[PDB]
Amino acid sequence: AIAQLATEYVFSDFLLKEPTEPKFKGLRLELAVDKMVTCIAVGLPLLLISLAFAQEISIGTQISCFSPSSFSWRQAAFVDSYCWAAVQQKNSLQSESGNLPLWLHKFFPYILLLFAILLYLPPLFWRFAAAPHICSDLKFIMEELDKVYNRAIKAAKSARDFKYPIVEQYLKTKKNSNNLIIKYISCRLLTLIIILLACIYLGYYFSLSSLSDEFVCSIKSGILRNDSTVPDQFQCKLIAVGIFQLLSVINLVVYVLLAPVVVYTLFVPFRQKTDVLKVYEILPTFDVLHFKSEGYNDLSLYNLFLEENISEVKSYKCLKVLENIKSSGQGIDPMLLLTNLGMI
Amino acid sequence: AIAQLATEYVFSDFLLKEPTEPKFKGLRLELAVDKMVTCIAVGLPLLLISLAFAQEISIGTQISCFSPSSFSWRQAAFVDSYCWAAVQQKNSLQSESGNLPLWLHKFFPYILLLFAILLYLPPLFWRFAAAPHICSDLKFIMEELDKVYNRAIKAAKSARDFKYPIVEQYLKTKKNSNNLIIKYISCRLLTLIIILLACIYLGYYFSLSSLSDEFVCSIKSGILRNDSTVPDQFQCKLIAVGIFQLLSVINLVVYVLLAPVVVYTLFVPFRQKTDVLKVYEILPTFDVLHFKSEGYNDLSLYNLFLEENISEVKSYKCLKVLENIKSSGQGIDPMLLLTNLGMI
Amino acid sequence: AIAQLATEYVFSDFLLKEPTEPKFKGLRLELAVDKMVTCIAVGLPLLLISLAFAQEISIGTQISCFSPSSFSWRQAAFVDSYCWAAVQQKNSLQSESGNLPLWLHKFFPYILLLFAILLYLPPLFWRFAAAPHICSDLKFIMEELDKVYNRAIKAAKSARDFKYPIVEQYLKTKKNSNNLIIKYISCRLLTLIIILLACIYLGYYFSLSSLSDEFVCSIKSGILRNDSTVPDQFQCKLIAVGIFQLLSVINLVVYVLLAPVVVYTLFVPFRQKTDVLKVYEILPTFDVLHFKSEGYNDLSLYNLFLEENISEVKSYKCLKVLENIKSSGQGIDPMLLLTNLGMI
Amino acid sequence: AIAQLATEYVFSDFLLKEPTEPKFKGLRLELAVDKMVTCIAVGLPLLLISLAFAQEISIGTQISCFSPSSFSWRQAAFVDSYCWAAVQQKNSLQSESGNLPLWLHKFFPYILLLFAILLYLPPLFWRFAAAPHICSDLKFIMEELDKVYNRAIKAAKSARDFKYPIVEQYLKTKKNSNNLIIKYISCRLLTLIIILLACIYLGYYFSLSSLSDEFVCSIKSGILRNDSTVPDQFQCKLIAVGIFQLLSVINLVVYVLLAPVVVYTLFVPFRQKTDVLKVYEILPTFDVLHFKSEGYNDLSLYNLFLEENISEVKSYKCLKVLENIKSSGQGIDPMLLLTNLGMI
Ligand SMILES: CC(C)CCC[C@@H](C)[C@H]1CC[C@H]2[C@@H]3CC=C4C[C@@H](O)CC[C@]4(C)[C@H]3CC[C@]12C
Ligand SMILES: CC(C)CCC[C@@H](C)[C@H]1CC[C@H]2[C@@H]3CC=C4C[C@@H](O)CC[C@]4(C)[C@H]3CC[C@]12C
Ligand SMILES: CC(C)CCC[C@@H](C)[C@H]1CC[C@H]2[C@@H]3CC=C4C[C@@H](O)CC[C@]4(C)[C@H]3CC[C@]12C
Ligand SMILES: CC(C)CCC[C@@H](C)[C@H]1CC[C@H]2[C@@H]3CC=C4C[C@@H](O)CC[C@]4(C)[C@H]3CC[C@]12C
Ligand SMILES: CC(C)CCC[C@@H](C)[C@H]1CC[C@H]2[C@@H]3CC=C4C[C@@H](O)CC[C@]4(C)[C@H]3CC[C@]12C
Ligand SMILES: CC(C)CCC[C@@H](C)[C@H]1CC[C@H]2[C@@H]3CC=C4C[C@@H](O)CC[C@]4(C)[C@H]3CC[C@]12C
Ligand SMILES: CC(C)CCC[C@@H](C)[C@H]1CC[C@H]2[C@@H]3CC=C4C[C@@H](O)CC[C@]4(C)[C@H]3CC[C@]12C
Ligand SMILES: CC(C)CCC[C@@H](C)[C@H]1CC[C@H]2[C@@H]3CC=C4C[C@@H](O)CC[C@]4(C)[C@H]3CC[C@]12C
Ligand SMILES: *[C@@H]1O[C@H](CO)[C@@H](O)[C@H](O)[C@H]1NC(C)=O
Ligand SMILES: *[C@@H]1O[C@H](CO)[C@@H](O)[C@H](O)[C@H]1NC(C)=O
Ligand SMILES: *[C@@H]1O[C@H](CO)[C@@H](O)[C@H](O)[C@H]1NC(C)=O
Ligand SMILES: *[C@@H]1O[C@H](CO)[C@@H](O)[C@H](O)[C@H]1NC(C)=O
Repeated sequence: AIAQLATEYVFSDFLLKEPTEPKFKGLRLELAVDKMVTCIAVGLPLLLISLAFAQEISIGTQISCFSPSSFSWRQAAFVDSYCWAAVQQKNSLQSESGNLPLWLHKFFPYILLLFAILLYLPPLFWRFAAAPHICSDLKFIMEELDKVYNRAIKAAKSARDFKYPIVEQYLKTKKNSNNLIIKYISCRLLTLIIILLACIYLGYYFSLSSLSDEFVCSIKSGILRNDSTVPDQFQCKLIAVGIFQLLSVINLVVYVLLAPVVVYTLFVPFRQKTDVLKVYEILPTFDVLHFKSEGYNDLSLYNLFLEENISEVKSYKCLKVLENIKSSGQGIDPMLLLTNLGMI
Repeated sequence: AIAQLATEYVFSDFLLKEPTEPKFKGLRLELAVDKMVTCIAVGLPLLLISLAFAQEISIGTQISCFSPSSFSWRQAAFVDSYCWAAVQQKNSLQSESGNLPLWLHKFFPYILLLFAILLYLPPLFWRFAAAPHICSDLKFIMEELDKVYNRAIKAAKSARDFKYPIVEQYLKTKKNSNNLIIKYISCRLLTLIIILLACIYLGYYFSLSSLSDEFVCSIKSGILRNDSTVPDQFQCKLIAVGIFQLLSVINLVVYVLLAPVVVYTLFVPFRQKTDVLKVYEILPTFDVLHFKSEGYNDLSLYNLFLEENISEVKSYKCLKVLENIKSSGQGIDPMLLLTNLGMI
Repeated sequence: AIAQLATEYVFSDFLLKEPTEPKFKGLRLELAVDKMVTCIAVGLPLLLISLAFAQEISIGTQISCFSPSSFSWRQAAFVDSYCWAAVQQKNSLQSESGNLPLWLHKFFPYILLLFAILLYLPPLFWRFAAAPHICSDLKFIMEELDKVYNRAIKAAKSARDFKYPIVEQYLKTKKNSNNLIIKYISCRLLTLIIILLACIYLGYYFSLSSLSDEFVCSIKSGILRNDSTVPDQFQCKLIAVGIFQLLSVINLVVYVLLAPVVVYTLFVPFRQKTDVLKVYEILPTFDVLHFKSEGYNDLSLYNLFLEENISEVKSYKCLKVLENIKSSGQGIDPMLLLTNLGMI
Repeated sequence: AIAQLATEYVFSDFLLKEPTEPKFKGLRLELAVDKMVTCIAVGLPLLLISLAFAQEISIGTQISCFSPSSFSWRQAAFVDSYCWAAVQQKNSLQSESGNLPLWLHKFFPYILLLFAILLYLPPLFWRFAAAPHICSDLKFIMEELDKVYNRAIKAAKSARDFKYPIVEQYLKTKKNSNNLIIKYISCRLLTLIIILLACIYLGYYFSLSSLSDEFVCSIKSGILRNDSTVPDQFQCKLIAVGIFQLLSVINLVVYVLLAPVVVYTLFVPFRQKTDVLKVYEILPTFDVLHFKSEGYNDLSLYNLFLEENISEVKSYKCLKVLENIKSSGQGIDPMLLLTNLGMI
């Protein structure tokens, strides 16, 4: 039913499932905006496919040819099925709009499924190629941040009663390499191109005259070519073509609204803001150097992933509340850190 | 069946599922009133869609055109399907009420699903954008309250046998920022606007003459335009239009009753009452300062979320019972706190 | 529905399920490229089979013979079923394209299923014959790497405050044996041959005239051979043949794009690059000798499997970050290793 | 659907499920070749049964008798059902090929299911009679091997810083008894005989003229015997007989390819090679005596089961890597064993 389709595709965790494995425990591995874009671009065409053939919106068979009254039920069924299979056969049918509109009307669900698959492909390539590496690197970075926070609080407590910046060096090294950012931009660009092509196709499909679904059909090949009792042609109409056009314009609207989001996603350096690591600069055990901005490198992408999935880090949360309290400046950062006692 | 739909949509945890993740363990992340509003506004139109096409209420096909007796079954089926697809084609049909009523009668389930999706969108935006931040902040606040309660009871026990207000400073800082409250008000306002538009549409749909479902249909395009055996027109009726109007007025009543709730929700400062933190003011380790009221800021929203999901805090429950006992004044707050022995 | 099939076969973990057993905990046991190739080559033909007979794309029965009007419904049904069963019987039918096109049109789903099974066979043979051995060997290798890393860090810590290369000897011994690599190459080659044969078949099927689906059928055997009221022949058409050809060309395109991937897979020594063990050469407890390249031996395959599933090793990750930091050369490898404190 | 059947029967763990009980944790209890043979011989005929009546390959009803035009739909249905039930009644029908072909055409699914059940019977008898005993014995043997390995490594460590061969005596005793091997050979031989009988039946079924499915049917018993309006006979055809023959030849090919595998399985002593226990002979605590070869006794079968499910033993894996390293001979077996430190 329509409501069942809605529950499956919008109100359920459709493509929102976290990786089912212990390797990525709590790691999104995909930005929220990218996940939203993929979920829409994939589950919208599927939802429209399901809707267009819902038991309520669908009168019945997808084509009716209006055989003569003399024709029996199965003769008329032969006519309808023959014309359905003959939309491909150009000789059989003669339609003013041509044969491409008939092809599109017959295979619209296939085309929507193709667009959905093509849009799901780049996210899958990301999740299967560049996701494990970033997951491992980000897990190491979070562990290092937790360890340095613990060491700093232990030092502060000892004072009240190595020291090498490994994480900073690793981030600096990531500043050079750009394979991950190149893959990310390539997959986003392919998604954008697929969306644009889908918009072109949907606009063309919705621009039809709405009468191209009606085509003339001739079961006059073979032994029936010279038969007399059979009329030279029939009036066939492809039902649900109006529904297809409505859903196609809906998908076109959604995709044109979505494309600016993908373009904004492509410009990762601009998105790289609100320095996540700036909060850690007040730790004595952490060097006061952010050095993450203004670069078409994997460093900006790692900064984005950190700003996305750093809320799960207790040390980061503690430092964030310390920073927020520092806005008033009533107290002292080391005193607040010592009082917090948030090792684990 | 009707009962199955009821069990799925009203008697089950439809959209009442808690976040399936360890990050939010026991945190609602959504006020009870907001959750009720979203659940109604989403699962009502879906329930009505399912009901309108239930196997019992539905006689059968959604349109019947009453072809002549001479017409065969599949000729009549062609007529019915053609008219169903031609509700869009204005030239084919001539109805007194126009063609918009026919469009609405055909696509009412789609319109209800659209309203449900549009009403579910703002809650989803909230849960995916502003929910993680408030979850982390509120978890930190609850942990701080538990820790300060434990410290105060330990101090009392030591007396019988830092001290910095970090949580108060954090709340004071939240008094300034307003991004969360702005997002909350924006999503509530969008929900209200969607509800009002849905009410307008449902009132228009229910105000129809009830005879607009009957339209005249002409299969007279193409080779059949000059055919003689076919009548110039047919009498088609869109079945289930009365059911659609009944369910639409039901949804209109529900939404007009719900809109005052959304308006009341918009005025969060008025809702900010029954100070949750007032109970903690009797703790020696906690400063006697509430400072949370009369502000279009995130502080009021945090106060609401606390008053919502603070019952899970054992320290808060203990302080609440101490406060309630203090109404009589027979005993002493520190003595009762020491006797409680409710560290964990 | 079409969307359900898509969810099952592309958006779900179809053939992507990890081995359901404690023996292989986190071990892929199959390279990512090989898994992708198998998943495509298997779940594409199945998806096309499901699509070709979807409730929306399918008009109805797969063959209609257009019995005379005098014929009753069940007489026409007998004609259609007889011709469906007589596509095999060459005498009954006379078609210009022959009888092989009719066989193919009738049994296309069977042929796609056969290709899917034949393509799934070599992966299954691998997973049931050569997977347990490589799993055990690789688990031992990872355990040895973890143990040597722990020993080296313990030695470094002791200095700050046996020694036999068992793993290197085992890898060197693997350099000689080649049964695993021979099995891998044989299964890949069989997969490639099956893909090529499938491409040949699909090209032949798509090269048909598109009118071979229309064949002449004669129910004139037995008592009906000399019957007069029955016409000497009927015009039968195999519906969905156009859909079969469309999906067959789609599968042909996918398989021709996939075959280069399989050919590249066959050349494992070229794939053996980015020495995984090179990072471990900086450990005092590990001998400085890689000795893994330029060989049609199981050593290259083991190197590939290591480069695939070594990210799960904490010691390997730590050594990798040490290597990446060494690019700048600011610090010292032993000092960084001591500071890391990543025993477990 | 066809793809669903494929997923259930070839791509899923059909009859590949490990024993669902804690008694056999990780013990196959069935050789890989035997499991493959059983899985094929059982799930192939079931798959063919499902395929032959798939919603796509099946035109409709399994028999059509071509009643006269004067006959009504339910008169024709009576004719078809009567002939379907009268394939057994020899007097009613007169077919050139006889009545056995009609029996076979009607009950082919039953015959395939019978063959599948008969082939599944011997494996079930094994798993319910001789599997628990071998499971217990093999678990004891693995535990003894682990214990002796632990004792030997402990002795080596003590030197660096009872002694009775219980397992060897148990294996020697198993050398005498042969009940398990006799049961194994009997079940394999019964499986082979069932496969041969199935091949005979399938060859006979596929050797039919392909026109035996067409039989003459006479509804002329009872009050209708002397009725005039009813024709003396009808032309009935059993649909799907061609599909049955195709699938039967497929099953015949599979079974003839499989029978050599079963014959090779029967010769267990030849399969008994690559002495698993030879690796343990280098342990000081283990006597240097294999004494397992060249015997129609349970010892060879136990050797096969060990070679199958010994990879799960850490001590065996360690000894195997020690053996492989000994190929070069660079080091010493006791030194390598001491350095390994693989007690558990
Ligand atoms: C997804 C991508 C590939 C879709 C590409 C656009 C498709 C949907 C449409 C939009 C405009 C279309 C073209 C418009 C006009 C003509 C001229 C005609 O004489 C032949 C077909 C041809 C050349 C059409 C082919 C298909 C076409 C290119
Ligand atoms: C992503 C955005 C830009 C998509 C907007 C849809 C655009 C591309 C659509 C809307 C209307 C469409 C046009 C409608 C009609 C025709 C006439 C036909 O003979 C050739 C294609 C052509 C000229 C179409 C080309 C594509 C088109 C311009
Ligand atoms: C969800 C929102 C967009 C719904 C908006 C209201 C819809 C349901 C209805 C209510 C009143 C309607 C209008 C009433 C009268 C007319 C005048 C007529 O000559 C053209 C249509 C037009 C202009 C209608 C368009 C659709 C309309 C605006
Ligand atoms: C949220 C609350 C206010 C909704 C209450 C429903 C109201 C808005 C409904 C109920 C009856 C409706 C009217 C019924 C009939 C017509 C005549 C038509 O030619 C134009 C629209 C118009 C004038 C409708 C406008 C909307 C309407 C006034
Ligand atoms: C999967 C593998 C086995 C498929 C092999 C190719 C199949 C699909 C096709 C492609 C070309 C075909 C051949 C083309 C021409 C002829 C000549 C004709 O007089 C008899 C059939 C015969 C000999 C065909 C047999 C089937 C054939 C070989
Ligand atoms: C893997 C790649 C190479 C596959 C590409 C498809 C090729 C092999 C296909 C496409 C068109 C096909 C041809 C189409 C028509 C005929 C005529 C027929 O009488 C014999 C087979 C023959 C000659 C086919 C042989 C195979 C063919 C050449
Ligand atoms: C599974 C086992 C039992 C199958 C045994 C073979 C079956 C399928 C077939 C193969 C050959 C067949 C026989 C061939 C010829 C005749 C002679 C005829 O006048 C009576 C039936 C009889 C005697 C057939 C009986 C059934 C038969 C034995
Ligand atoms: C396991 C292997 C050997 C099976 C190979 C199938 C063999 C046994 C099949 C293939 C063709 C079959 C023959 C086909 C036709 C007839 C004629 C009939 O009047 C008696 C049975 C008889 C003589 C069949 C006996 C069995 C048969 C020889
Ligand atoms: C049909 O009859 C015409 C008469 O002109 C003839 O040309 C044609 O070949 C016939 N077709 C068939 C299929 O017999
Ligand atoms: C139908 O016949 C009329 C007669 O006036 C003619 O004008 C019209 O073009 C014909 N239509 C078709 C589709 O042939
Ligand atoms: C049909 O009648 C013809 C007349 O020539 C005869 O040859 C043939 O044998 C008959 N067929 C049957 C099945 O009785
Ligand atoms: C049918 O009529 C015949 C006439 O010869 C007679 O012999 C036979 O008994 C009748 N059968 C029945 C069932 O009445």
